Amino acid sequence: VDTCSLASPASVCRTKHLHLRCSVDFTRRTLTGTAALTVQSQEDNLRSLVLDTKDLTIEKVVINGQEVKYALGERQSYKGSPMEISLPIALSKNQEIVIEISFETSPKSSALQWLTPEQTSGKEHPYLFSQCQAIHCRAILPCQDTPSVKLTYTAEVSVPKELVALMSAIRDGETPDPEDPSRKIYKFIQKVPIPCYLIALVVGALESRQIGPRTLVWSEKEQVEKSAYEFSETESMLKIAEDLGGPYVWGQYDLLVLPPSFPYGGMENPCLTFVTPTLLAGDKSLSNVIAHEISHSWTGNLVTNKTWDHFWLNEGHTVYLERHICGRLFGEKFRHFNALGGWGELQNSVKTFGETHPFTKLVVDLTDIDPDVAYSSVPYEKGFALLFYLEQLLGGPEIFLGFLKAYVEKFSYKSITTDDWKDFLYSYFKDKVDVLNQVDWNAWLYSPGLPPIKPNYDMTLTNACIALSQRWITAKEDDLNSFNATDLKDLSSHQLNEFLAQTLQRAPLPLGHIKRMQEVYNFNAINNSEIRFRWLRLCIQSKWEDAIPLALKMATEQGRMKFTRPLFKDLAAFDKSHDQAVRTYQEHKASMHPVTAMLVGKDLKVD
Ligand SMILES: c1ccc(NCc2cccnc2)cc1
Ligand SMILES: [Yb+3]
Ligand SMILES: [Zn+2]
Repeated sequence: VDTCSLASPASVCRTKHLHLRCSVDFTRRTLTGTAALTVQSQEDNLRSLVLDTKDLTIEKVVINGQEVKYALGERQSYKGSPMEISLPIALSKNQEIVIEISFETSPKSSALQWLTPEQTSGKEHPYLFSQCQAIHCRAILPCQDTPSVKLTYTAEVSVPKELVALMSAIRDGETPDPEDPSRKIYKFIQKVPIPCYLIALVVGALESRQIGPRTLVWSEKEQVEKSAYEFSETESMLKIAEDLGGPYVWGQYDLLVLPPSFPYGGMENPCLTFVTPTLLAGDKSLSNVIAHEISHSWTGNLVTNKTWDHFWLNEGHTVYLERHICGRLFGEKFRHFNALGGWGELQNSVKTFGETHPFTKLVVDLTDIDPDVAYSSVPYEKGFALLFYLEQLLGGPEIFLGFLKAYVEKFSYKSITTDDWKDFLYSYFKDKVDVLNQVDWNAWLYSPGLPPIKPNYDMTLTNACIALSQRWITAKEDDLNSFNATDLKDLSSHQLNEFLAQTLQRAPLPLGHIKRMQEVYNFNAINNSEIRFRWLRLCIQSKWEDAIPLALKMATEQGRMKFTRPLFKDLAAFDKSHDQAVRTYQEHKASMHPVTAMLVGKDLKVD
């Protein structure tokens, strides 16, 4: 039961393939065309079925060359409106038909952001990008919008001829549009079955540069050189991912670097990972996000969660693989450092929600909950903490990586629940079942709050961060002079970040301390987005007015929700910036990403 979808479930029928033929109209901000669904009945005598839709305009539905009857149900908030289609002939079990739906999107499509030329790098052309996860695919095309169904797809996309279209698929050529010579048609094929949340489309003034044997980087011209360098470790990460997970089956691993309003650090669209330009630190320091997106090529895209209640399967195993990639590249002490930081972020998320909040559960119940509202670090870090704890219980990383590989092999091309995972865990480790039975499954999987057991972490790289943070927190006024730029001498960017994270957990600090920190460390000069984010939060929570314009600028000049949401909230909580925060939100709202706009608005208690 997928409680987020209004469509016929996989038990009733299942989409096998989508052929998408559409045209991107920047003047109207609509995508217009046809979705031909090849649908296989799972039932005897099937006479109707139901698809998800959201703010779609349906022109007609055609089966066997003729228009058929359909009806759009009443809108159910964020889930959209169900579309019931009356089949012309009753179908037997396993019979397949093709249903061709003519449709057009709304400019308000929660799947899409339409950018004016002035919102891009080049300032001449507009730009469009999608983001379907979790349940926004229904906002682009009518579909069974549930990850419990996997389909192949092909697409032909007509765009203004000066622009480029890309999708989560292999590029299959380009031509002039025979119906409109100011246009080009780009073609795409995705031969590996995917859940519909992995369908993606970008259209803009895109250039590419090759950075490995199976990876091009795509962006506007002004970001291409910087991106090629930032992500140069991509091939080496892919090789390691393939060693841990099995064959990379998707063909290409390209990267697309989006404009700054892109709402997530990255999105694992198959063949074309989408990433935030806030990763462009200049020193490859935020490359863990690439490792994470690469890892999804196995955990998430090959083995997929059956419903969003089981999202942690996708994320926990991805973070687990991500951290192994980073440990291979930079050493086991480094894996433990990132693991231990992740526990910190989990502490934060639980503290923010409250230790009894249902969204701090590992398996959640999304009945009547917008998935975008529930989204947090919990499934990532609670899921990782579970896997790390099991690793230590069951004999160590080599042993647990054997399990992870066998798990991917077992459930490739399938969608699964937590009980499937747990069942296979018990099967794989059946000689260690007595150890497995010592795990508090109910607490770990189903209870709110921090997990019942914290794993063991190497502290080596973290000690200096904690030590410096403690010096600052325990400092009195007459200790401030002792701080000096040399305190940072032997700290990496990852350590400066962890120092700020540790300090931010005890915020506010006295204003005099924060002013001193700027004096001696000049954190205002650091443009690493993770570091700047935490520093600005520490400044604002410690009531430093000078930081207000800095925080407002970062909150609005990029749109990664990880950064924009807490910055707006912090600025709302500070009396001196509260009205500015609300005003700035109001002014920027119309040009923000629709989901980001909705969430910041809720956070601010606005509109
Ligand atoms: C992208 C956007 C929203 C979601 N939401 C599903 C979800 C959130 C938190 C916990 N469990 C499941 C997932 C991906
Ligand atoms: Yb003193
Ligand atoms: Zn992920």
